Amino acid sequence: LRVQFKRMKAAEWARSDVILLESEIGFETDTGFARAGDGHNRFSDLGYISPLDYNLLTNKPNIDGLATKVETAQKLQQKADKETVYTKAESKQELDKKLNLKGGVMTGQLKFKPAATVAYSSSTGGAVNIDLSSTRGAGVVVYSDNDTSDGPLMSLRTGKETFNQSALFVDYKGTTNAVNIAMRQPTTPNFSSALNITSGNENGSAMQLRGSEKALGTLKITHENPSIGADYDKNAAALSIDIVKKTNGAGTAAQGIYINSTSGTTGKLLRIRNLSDDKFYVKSDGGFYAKETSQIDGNLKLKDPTANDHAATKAYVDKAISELKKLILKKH
Amino acid sequence: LRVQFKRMKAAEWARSDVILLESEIGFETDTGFARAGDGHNRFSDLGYISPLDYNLLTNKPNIDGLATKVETAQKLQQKADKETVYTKAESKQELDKKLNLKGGVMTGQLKFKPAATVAYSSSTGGAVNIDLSSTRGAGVVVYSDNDTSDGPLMSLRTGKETFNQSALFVDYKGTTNAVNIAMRQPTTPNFSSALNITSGNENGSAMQLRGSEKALGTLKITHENPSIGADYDKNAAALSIDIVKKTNGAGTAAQGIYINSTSGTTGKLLRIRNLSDDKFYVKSDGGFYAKETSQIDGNLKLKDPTANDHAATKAYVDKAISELKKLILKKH
Amino acid sequence: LRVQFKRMKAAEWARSDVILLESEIGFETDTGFARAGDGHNRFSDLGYISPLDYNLLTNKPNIDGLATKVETAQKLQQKADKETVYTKAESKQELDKKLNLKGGVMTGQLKFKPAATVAYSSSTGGAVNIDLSSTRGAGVVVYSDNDTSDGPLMSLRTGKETFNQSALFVDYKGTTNAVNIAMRQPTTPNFSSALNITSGNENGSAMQLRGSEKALGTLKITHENPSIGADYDKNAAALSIDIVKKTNGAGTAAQGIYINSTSGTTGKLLRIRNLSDDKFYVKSDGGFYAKETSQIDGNLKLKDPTANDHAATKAYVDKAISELKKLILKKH
Repeated sequence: LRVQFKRMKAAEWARSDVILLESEIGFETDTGFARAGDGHNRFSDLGYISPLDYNLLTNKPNIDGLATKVETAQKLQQKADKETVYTKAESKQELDKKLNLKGGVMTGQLKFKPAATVAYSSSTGGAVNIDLSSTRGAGVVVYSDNDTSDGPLMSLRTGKETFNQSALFVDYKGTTNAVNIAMRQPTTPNFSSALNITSGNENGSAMQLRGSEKALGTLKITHENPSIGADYDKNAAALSIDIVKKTNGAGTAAQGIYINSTSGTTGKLLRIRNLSDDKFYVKSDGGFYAKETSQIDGNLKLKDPTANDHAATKAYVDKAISELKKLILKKH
Repeated sequence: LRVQFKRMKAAEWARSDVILLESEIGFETDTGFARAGDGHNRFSDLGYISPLDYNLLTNKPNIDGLATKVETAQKLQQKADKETVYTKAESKQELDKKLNLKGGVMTGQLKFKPAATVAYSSSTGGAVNIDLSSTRGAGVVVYSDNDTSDGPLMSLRTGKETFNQSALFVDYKGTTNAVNIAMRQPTTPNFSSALNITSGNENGSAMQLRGSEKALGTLKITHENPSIGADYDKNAAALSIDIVKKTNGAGTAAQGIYINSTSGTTGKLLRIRNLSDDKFYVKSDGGFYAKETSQIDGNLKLKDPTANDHAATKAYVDKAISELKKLILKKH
Repeated sequence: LRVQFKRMKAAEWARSDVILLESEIGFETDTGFARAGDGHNRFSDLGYISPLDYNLLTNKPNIDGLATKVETAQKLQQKADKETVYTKAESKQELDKKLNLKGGVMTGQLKFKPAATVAYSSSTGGAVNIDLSSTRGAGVVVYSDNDTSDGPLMSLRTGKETFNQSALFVDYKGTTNAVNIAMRQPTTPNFSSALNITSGNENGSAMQLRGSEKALGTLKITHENPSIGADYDKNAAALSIDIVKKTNGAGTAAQGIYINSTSGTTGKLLRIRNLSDDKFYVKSDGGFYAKETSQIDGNLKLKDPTANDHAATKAYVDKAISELKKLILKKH
């Protein structure tokens, strides 16, 4: 027996009315595939003589080891897109433009414009607040070795005439000078001062000074010859006063020096010395002393003399000449 | 020949003791599948007449093109979770609250509390250090056009009586004024000064001033009539001094003006002029000059005269009256 | 019929020259697989009697639901690597070292070194610019309750003799003092001042002061006894002047006090009072007044008397003695 089977092209089977017997093999000549009958279905409705089931295969791949599009997408969704995020380097880039609290160098203007909680009072107020209580450095060090400039090192301005606080307040406790101004010896000379003050306020002194020294001056001024030449500073003075009219004014009645004791002093009110030797003075009682010959381009009104060293008045000379003239008239 | 094969349900085969001959086909009526004998194994242990091997299939999918769960997880693990990272926008958000070194506007308090390396000495110390050596702007510009306030523009306080540095130090080289205070003409008048100083320190002058002017005053004061009215400032003065007791004190012996030359001057110690014409002065020798008639509500003690323009003493008048009285007594 | 088929090992078939008839089954004894002839091809070139096509399988897996290596890689490439990005925490870390514009505490030096656009002029210049126009706090509050230190609270230095701006400029409008210095009562005494100024500038006054007070002093000084003891301050003075030579200098000709009216004043040029009672004064015309007995350790040159209270000259006494001597010589 060399057995052959009912056979024809797949597509020919497809429209054959032939019913294969149960288990009778039919062969598709162009595919080489077989099918067996079930006694009823036409060929195209039988299945193949052998399994076509993925789950009956051998050497299946590891399908469950594989990532699903869904699962992957869920996981990718938790990750940050490059686009929406700064790189470490772009981060340093930006942070390096920012001032460390630990310190740094400004190259531009630091403006302050306080919104103001209360902005406090005392040693916890101020837009800039510096406490050096645990340290040995300066607070604010401003300097310039530039040749010329358009602005000062520090400027304090108040705009409104009602302004009811100081521009600069110094409350000092310590052992050296509260405020110290050195204007050291020019090479190229200035026609100006270490401290210069102008006030146009007619109801207050330009400068007020109170002290309570045991044995010193409230203000001590010293002039020092700038030269070794004995008489070079001959037009200088420790204190110079001028008394002037207003521009286009009619003149002035202001006094030069006014000295008073509102509570009364027993001290010399004006005392003038050279080489620490009294030369002239006004005693607390307004009497005066002078050490050398003096001159008045005028007369002197004074009281009649009683002591021998008293200056004689004209009245006194005249009466003594007149007494002598009478007494001597003993032509009788 | 229409061939049929030993056949029965799969499950019936499953417990059949029938051994198919080698290559003899047996058919599973309910699955339509065939198996061939090997001459020994029962049906359930033969395999199907045709291959069930994934690797013999055609039109396999691209299994190796597919991502494995493991591989994907490795790669996802290198990526940043959204949660642990700032967005660009949240990054700008935070950086915009930080001060650019290039400049910016503070709206709150900048406190300093130095930890202090040494905090230096000179022009590289200070919590705030400003160098304007290459520029034409001011250093610290503080101003206020507010109507009233609770605090000054600048405040310097030192708390401890041992404190051995200044509150403000000015070391000036230049061609204009080191320190300049303008208190310009009030519309609403203040009863106060451009500069006001009080000291309760009994062992030091409230203010000390040294200069070495060739032809100027160490301190120059000018009073200017505030009015065009010739005599409006009649109670004003360039310099006003008061000398007072302590509250509930017994009084005072302080002098008004004290002038000395510790090294001896040949200059006039006090010189008083009007319209630049000497009117009164005390010479270096304590002698005085006065230009007009003067008055003493008292006597004057002086030396006997020798020149004709010398004031006569009482001694001198008396002796001349007495000499005349003797001489004339030639009643003999 | 129990049918058996031409059969032999796969590998034996592989090199058999046997041509199976069309649809004649041949069996591979070691694999259990069948093939059917096509009437021409050798065994090894027939295919199996049943389909080996992935696309004809049942229970296929969801291959298209699976992620491809390519697709996954594309998506991973848009995500940020952990390595190239800061964590939220590392971000806070860095930002917390930066100064909030809203405020913060510096612990190190803030240097300024302006690059300078123009650095302005007026109330919009300065490396540090503070405007308190809408607020009630101080601007710059510098203080120290430390015991001793190496640096002052504030320091202003200018290096170049050409420097053509001030160290400190105060432009004040308001109702209290522009600048106020309090050096309150020491427990441990300093040998120093509230304000101390030295200038070595021979061409400008160390301090200049101008005011225009209606009824006050341009400078008002008050000395206050520091003790209740009437005469404790007996060596004190409101104003103390010294006039000194240069070290190794030949001496000095500087004046003590110089008073002038460049425009001419009708006021008393020097006026000295005690308990507000005139005691001594120099009138605008250089004449003087004194209230008590005075002394000159010398002579007084003055004009011949004309009134009775005028001091007599020697000339005048002498002429009256001489007139009496003549007149009385009527021995004829």
